[PDB]
Amino acid sequence: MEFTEFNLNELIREVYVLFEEKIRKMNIDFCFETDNEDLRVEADRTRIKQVLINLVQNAIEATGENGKIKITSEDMYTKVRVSVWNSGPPIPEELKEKIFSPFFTTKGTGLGLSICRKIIEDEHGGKIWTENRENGVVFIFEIPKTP
Repeated sequence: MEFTEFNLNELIREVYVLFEEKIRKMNIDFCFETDNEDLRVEADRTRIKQVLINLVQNAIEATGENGKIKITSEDMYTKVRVSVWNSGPPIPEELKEKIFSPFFTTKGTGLGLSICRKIIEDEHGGKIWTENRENGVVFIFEIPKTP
């Protein structure tokens, strides 16, 4: 694929801008925090953008009107971490892994998470997971700072 080194936080801002009207519309309380303004990562920018768009879209759909979304990005030395949290329904415990299967659907293509897992784990050698937190759900991914 096509790896470059870029400021991950500029990418997150780009994705926020794409969804700003929708977030505003829905009176969603959106927060983005980082612990390093220039959060440099070597990655396929287009592919990481796709992951972010998917996670943000899912967060907006799940949280609903007057909902809450928080994105955090963190520089951890040999890796960077992005967490996307929304208030909303929890992932059932029995579905914690299954929601990442390409065969997971809802009523109908799935939540995009199988391709997010492919991008994060297969394409970038990272990790992606979910936890139920604070009356909602976080999706977390980590990618190594360099392949």
